[PDB]
Amino acid sequence: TTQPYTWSNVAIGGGGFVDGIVFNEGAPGILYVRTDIGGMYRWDAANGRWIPLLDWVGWNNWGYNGVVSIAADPINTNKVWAAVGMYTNSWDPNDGAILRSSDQGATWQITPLPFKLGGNMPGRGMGERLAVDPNNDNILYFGAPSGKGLWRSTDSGATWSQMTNFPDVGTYIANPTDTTGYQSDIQGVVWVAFDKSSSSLGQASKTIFVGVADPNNPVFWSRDGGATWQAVPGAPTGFIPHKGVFDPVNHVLYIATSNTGGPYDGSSGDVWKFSVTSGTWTRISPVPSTDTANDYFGYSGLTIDRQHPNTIMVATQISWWPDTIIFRSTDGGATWTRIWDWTSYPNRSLRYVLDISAEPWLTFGVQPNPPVPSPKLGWMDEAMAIDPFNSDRMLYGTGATLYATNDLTKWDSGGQIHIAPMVKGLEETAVNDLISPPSGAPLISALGDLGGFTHADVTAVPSTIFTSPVFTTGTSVDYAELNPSIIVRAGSFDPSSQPNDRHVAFSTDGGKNWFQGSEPGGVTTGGTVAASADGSRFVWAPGDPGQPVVYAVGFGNSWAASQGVPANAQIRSDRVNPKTFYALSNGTFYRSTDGGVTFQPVAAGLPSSGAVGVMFHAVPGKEGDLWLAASSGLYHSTNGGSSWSAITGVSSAVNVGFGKSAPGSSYPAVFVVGTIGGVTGAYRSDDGGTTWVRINDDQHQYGNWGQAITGDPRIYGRVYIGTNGRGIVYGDIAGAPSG
Ligand SMILES: [K+]
Ligand SMILES: [K+]
Ligand SMILES: [K+]
Ligand code: NA
Ligand code: NA
Ligand code: NA
Ligand code: NA
Ligand code: NA
Ligand code: NA
Repeated sequence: TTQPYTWSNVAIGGGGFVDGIVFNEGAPGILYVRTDIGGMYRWDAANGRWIPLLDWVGWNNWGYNGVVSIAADPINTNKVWAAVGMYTNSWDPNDGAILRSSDQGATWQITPLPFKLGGNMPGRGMGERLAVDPNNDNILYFGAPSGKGLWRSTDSGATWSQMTNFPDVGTYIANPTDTTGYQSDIQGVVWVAFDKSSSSLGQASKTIFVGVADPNNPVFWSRDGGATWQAVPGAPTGFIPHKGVFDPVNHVLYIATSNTGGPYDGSSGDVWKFSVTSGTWTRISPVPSTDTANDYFGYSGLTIDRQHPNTIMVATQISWWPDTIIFRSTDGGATWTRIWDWTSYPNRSLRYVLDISAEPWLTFGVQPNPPVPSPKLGWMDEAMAIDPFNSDRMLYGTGATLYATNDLTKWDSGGQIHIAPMVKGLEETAVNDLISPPSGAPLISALGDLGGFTHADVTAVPSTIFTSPVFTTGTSVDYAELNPSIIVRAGSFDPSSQPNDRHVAFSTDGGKNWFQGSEPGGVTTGGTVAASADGSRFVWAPGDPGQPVVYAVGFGNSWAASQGVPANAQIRSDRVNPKTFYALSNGTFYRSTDGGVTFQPVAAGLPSSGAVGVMFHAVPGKEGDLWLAASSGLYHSTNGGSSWSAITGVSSAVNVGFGKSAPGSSYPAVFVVGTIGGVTGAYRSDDGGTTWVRINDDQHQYGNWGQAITGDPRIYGRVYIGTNGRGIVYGDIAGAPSG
């Protein structure tokens, strides 16, 4: 049974790291971006929006939203490829793949690779790893991580094998002692740049450069179309090349280097040019690494203006304070100017005007504090690209958004360029928790990096992230079910930089304004929080490992330890009885009936394994009525957790929530991301779990989604589902069910 639905994103706009930008060099108006956890997009200029291309990716192949590299075919501009896969350690159970499309990513074919890829690993801002030969589109190269070396396809990306003659698989490892495998992987072969001049169309390009993450040997080349390879003689040492771009008009290679792989660091590095004709390397760094006093950054975001290839740009990788710097040269690197300069301290002259009218929350809840701007130009600007058909258009990514200008050449004439977010249709947040209260705002969200929002209108970008306090990352939100103006949120931030602020905070006006009391010592992460049905008391399991579960009678006025419940348990409140709280920890279920003061175990040997951890939740209006989502099934208790029953027909559930009952039912509608009849997706039941209807489809899957889910108690059929890198999606009924 299926039901047609309409799916949309809650309006936020960007919110994550956009770590590559690829224009097609073959025809105008063809532009793609990649993200680390949130797929890739194509720019739709007619409608002024980004179109997501990988939302067909689901739970079975969820790593494919980790986009390692994009190549765009300049001979047949309908063609585009992507390298995909998210981690190279145990955290992604699947190998990566090369995806190919002949309709600009509307549809794709998949070739899995025999090894994992690192879309969300260290070094992900380096690239592009994947490249198409601009003289023969049958031929592609891919620089692989993990010591897999350099790969090639000679059938336009359908099949791949290793170039076993390539002499250096990479040596650089960010932290070889990391036993999780996250920092300890070889970063590998990091970009391929063709010399289009080195052949005529219809014949493979003979001269190929390859960037390698090996500070002693950062660049290799071939002159015979890959039959033989050598280190480019005289290549500079000591740094990893984030970027390599060839200019076949003047016959030079440009590289931008840093002492780390990025994307969060980089404290020294250089920009160099290599002349094919003379063999001469020329250092062209705006601030050279040999100027140890002043060079506090490496370099990345390397781009050439293809209409005027003496024009090149680069960005600091990385300058945290006072802001990033973006540099421009209109003479091949001989001289540079910058996007801002010191005048006399803390004053600066700016070559730009930054307008965040469409994305006002980008101040991150903080006023400008000279010399520090708010909003900032950016940070983690590994990606930057001038449009190869329009010198005035340039984009650059940051850790939180994508910025663009359409008047770039005003820079050269002594004016200010105009920069603004370019994120319509691009939603890249990672969602930890969601509530839809029965009065006030429709939706309050707990998000990675932004903290979260009170969303007055899910179609309108909010004005501000949560403030007083600002959270770096929101982990949990709740409301008092019978006093729904009372809201509680918990979250994560470094205490040393916010000592007046707390990791748990409150509102009595439905999330419009917040306030805070106290907290236990040593809290840095949010964990889970639960509000009593009357809003008079709260039970909180702070996030740091081993923090005792605590309760407050009041708004965090003061906290005392809850007896009988393990640190870091998942805490929920009953939606009816203001003195009843529940917890789940390592297969044991606990209940308190004295408002969180004491808990006792009431069931055990329960599910502890789930795709987003085991989730459970209490039902509005039904005392003691609990639903629990786990890898082995969806389970239901009607006696406060003392006993549980499998819901027949659901083989697995990621998460469960509730919304407004159907006409003629007095039970809330139940929504799950789960598996029914061998099909994983979103489902709603209007009769208390007896029957289920599928409410999404195979084009609307969103990968590892379901960390958060809630229905809307004011809108029958409406569901809000958190994703991990595609923001908050929501669904409405758009038709009658099939049966
Ligand atoms: K949107
Ligand atoms: K040039
Ligand atoms: K609700
Ligand atoms: Na990220
Ligand atoms: Na490895
Ligand atoms: Na730095
Ligand atoms: Na256990
Ligand atoms: Na236990
Ligand atoms: Na009803």
